[PDB]
Amino acid sequence: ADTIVAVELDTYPNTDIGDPSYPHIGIDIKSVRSKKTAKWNMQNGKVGTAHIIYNSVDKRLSAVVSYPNADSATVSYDVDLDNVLPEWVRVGLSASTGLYKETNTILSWSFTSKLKSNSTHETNALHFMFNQFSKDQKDLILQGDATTGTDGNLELTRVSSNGSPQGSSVGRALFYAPVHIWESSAVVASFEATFTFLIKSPDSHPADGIAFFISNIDSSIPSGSTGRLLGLFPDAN
Amino acid sequence: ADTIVAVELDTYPNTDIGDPSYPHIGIDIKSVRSKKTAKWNMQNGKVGTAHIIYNSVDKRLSAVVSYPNADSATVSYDVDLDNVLPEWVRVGLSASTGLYKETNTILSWSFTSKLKSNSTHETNALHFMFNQFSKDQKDLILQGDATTGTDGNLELTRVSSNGSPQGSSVGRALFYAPVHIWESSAVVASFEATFTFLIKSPDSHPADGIAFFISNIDSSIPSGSTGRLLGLFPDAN
Amino acid sequence: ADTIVAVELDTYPNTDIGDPSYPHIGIDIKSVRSKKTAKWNMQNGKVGTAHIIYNSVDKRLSAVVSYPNADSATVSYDVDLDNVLPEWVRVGLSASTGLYKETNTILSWSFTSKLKSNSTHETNALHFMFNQFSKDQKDLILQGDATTGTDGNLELTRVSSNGSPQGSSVGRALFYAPVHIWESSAVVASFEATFTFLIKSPDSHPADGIAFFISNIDSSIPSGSTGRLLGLFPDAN
Amino acid sequence: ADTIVAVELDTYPNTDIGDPSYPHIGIDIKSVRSKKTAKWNMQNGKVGTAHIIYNSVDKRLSAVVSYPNADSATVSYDVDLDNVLPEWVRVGLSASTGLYKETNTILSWSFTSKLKSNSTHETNALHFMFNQFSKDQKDLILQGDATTGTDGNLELTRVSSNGSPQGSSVGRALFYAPVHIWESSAVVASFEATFTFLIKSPDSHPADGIAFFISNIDSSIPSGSTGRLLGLFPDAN
Ligand SMILES: [Ca+2]
Ligand SMILES: [Ca+2]
Ligand SMILES: [Ca+2]
Ligand SMILES: [Ca+2]
Ligand SMILES: [Mn+2]
Ligand SMILES: [Mn+2]
Ligand SMILES: [Mn+2]
Ligand SMILES: [Mn+2]
Repeated sequence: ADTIVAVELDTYPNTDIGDPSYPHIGIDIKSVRSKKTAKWNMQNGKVGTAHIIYNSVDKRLSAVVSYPNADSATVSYDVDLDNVLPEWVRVGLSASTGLYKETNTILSWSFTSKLKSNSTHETNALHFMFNQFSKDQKDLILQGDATTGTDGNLELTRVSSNGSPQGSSVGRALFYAPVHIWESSAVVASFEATFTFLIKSPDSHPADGIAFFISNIDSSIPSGSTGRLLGLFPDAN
Repeated sequence: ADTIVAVELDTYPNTDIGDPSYPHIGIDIKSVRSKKTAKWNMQNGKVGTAHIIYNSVDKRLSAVVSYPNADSATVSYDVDLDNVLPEWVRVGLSASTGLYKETNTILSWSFTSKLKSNSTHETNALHFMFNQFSKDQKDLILQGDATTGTDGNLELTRVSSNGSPQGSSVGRALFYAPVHIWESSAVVASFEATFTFLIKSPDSHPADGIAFFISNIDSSIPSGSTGRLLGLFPDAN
Repeated sequence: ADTIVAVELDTYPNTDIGDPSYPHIGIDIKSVRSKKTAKWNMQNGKVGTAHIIYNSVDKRLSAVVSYPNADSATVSYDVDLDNVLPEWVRVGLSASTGLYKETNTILSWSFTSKLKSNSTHETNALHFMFNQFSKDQKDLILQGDATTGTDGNLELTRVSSNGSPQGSSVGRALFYAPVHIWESSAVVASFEATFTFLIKSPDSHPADGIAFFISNIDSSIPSGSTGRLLGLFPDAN
Repeated sequence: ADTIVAVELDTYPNTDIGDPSYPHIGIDIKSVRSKKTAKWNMQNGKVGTAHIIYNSVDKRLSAVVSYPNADSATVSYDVDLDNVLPEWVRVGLSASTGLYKETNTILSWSFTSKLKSNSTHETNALHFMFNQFSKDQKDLILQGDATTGTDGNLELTRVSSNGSPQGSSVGRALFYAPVHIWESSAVVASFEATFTFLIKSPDSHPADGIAFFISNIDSSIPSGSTGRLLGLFPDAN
């Protein structure tokens, strides 16, 4: 099985796998049963923004989510990612629906990783920024039901020709290049990610959510990971 | 009196003001008596690099210092800088000598500050990078004995025409623009700084050190702040 | 008199000073009588974006302006800016109204300048990005009628309490730090700027326009530079 | 055959394929017979730096090369790259030796590409920076004799265990992700690259050179492209 670290924007409360009884933001370390959660006042049909930050000095994975005109939600968890993830990873976005559903539309995604060595300075970095997505977006690896180019956006889960979200859908987008998150000479390693999203549903109960994740380079959607598993995990262990 | 937050590279042990009995890196919050220190294996005559990082989510000020071919030293301290510093600050480098002495030569200095609001994204930033310093470096405010342009470098303390460091010297360089470190709409604020330095002395006992600092915009060198006070503090309280 | 280089977004045709008979984008080198113009299909009440680029190898000042859902306009002019401007400059935005009027609202402004020397690499840079403007925006020098903080924006010219633009107004905003655009060791120097603007008027004939400019560090609004002079020039020579 | 655009640092004069009678920098558009050259005072055994710049407004490919303590060389050529290259490309470094030889050592490589659309702003970008290269550098595609990790560097051509360069060698390194250089909504597209290199030879006549290139995504070393063909072209047409 893959190795996954993720920040989840979890729209549906599954209380038997430890979700709180409300939409929430969570930090997931090798399990869908988040290590830490915070209440998230999710707004159906509004564009929101998520930010994720980490560095190897402090060893704290943190995230913040907001909408215009609204207060933010934040969550943090102390974890040494070099003890969880391999030295080379891929980074991605994932989303799912089940019997309950929503659009999982990404309007923008940026990421920056840096490795500073002890050689005079000495800086190594990767940065990408998407503010549109075209039909043939060659620097993304699309998995499952994910598509690019409809209204210039990344649709992680299936949307009907009329714009209605579909149930029982899972999809992911991974950046094409592998990312180097640990190196033996690094004195500080850091990453930051931001994405803007639009979660809409005809229903009072949207599901299931969107996640930013970091994985082994060869990660793939686990079998049966629709719905509450967010396209990330094979089971709820 | 000014308000100062600093990371010190302290080359001389002053044990009556709480220094450990060796060169050390420290976090200074409104006092020269560091809140946290770590041992620093300072190398006379070699170029080193320091990195300083902070964000408002985690509220942890961290620093790392290294030389080529050597292990690093690191220190961290939990502190909410919005409860210490004003909303607008200046950022700078400071150094001093006393009866013991050293060169306090800066070969490069970079800084990045970011304020992310809840408006769609919404990013505000300041970045500067110096890899040389000319004679008339109009975007630096020089204080005390600091000069620019000798061999293209920033000499924080006085150096004789022959290159010998002088005693009883203090000097600082502040970036010209004020820096916005808190704003009411920000959901995450962060800063990072890096500088490369060359501390050389003819003597077995160099003094006194170099610091990266953040201050009120109108900060000036305190009277009598040569030597152990690092150009930062009026007394050792 | 100041030395000015500017890219104008000129909303009102003043045919006796060489304007074409339509709104236009122009390159202004020490005169309001542009060296080069292109037709600009200005849209009253819509948010547009302008981009300005230059480097010292090619010695070509270029600009592009667009709106969502619309084609762009572009203009270029061959000019060695080191023969026009001093080594240190300030950068700014300017706008004016006369007997005809418009709002001259800035929603965002970014700028990046780089100087690459022949020392191993060797990079020097300044970058700033504003996506909001607060009441007391200490890193901007405001001149004339310019204000910050109304709806989080920079209003270059006066707007009544009800939001109606006023006539006979001029205002500018300059970044606080001086900018180094030439240095003797530089092998390549470049700059880029972007700003987003909202020009609205109750009238079929808006005036007078918005400009991005580069000037001597001590530049000030010339006497009598309302209206067709764009807050930039003392006369129409 | 591949499609190649390159900036060559050509160390050996092959006068029957149009080289000048001295080491030179050149712009190569689909042929090893440069469209434009400039004299290059190459220094055996010293670390140099090359810079390459282009944007779609000006349609001018420019390059500058220098050493510390020395004047620069520059070359430019007017060319619309959207009429030469496909919309998606890979970027790389190439080098070769023949019967004459040299080390073709890369100490650092950075690249930035940007696509600005007409949507509010709207920025898309890719950036990478290498200041070291490890043994298993997963974000590089190595071709031919290229290796990474010896003394932390990228050795484009073969070097014996004792450090002597070998003859009859060719090697390339391409960044792993495809790069988007044209898009239908872009109003400005640009790229910049920088690399630092060390060309050393025991011989009074080093050969053959190093190039930065942009190619179709599936580019490979052409058969027989050692020596004067620089690992880029199948023949000297
Ligand atoms: Ca759930
Ligand atoms: Ca001390
Ligand atoms: Ca006019
Ligand atoms: Ca040749
Ligand atoms: Mn959950
Ligand atoms: Mn101390
Ligand atoms: Mn005009
Ligand atoms: Mn040639």
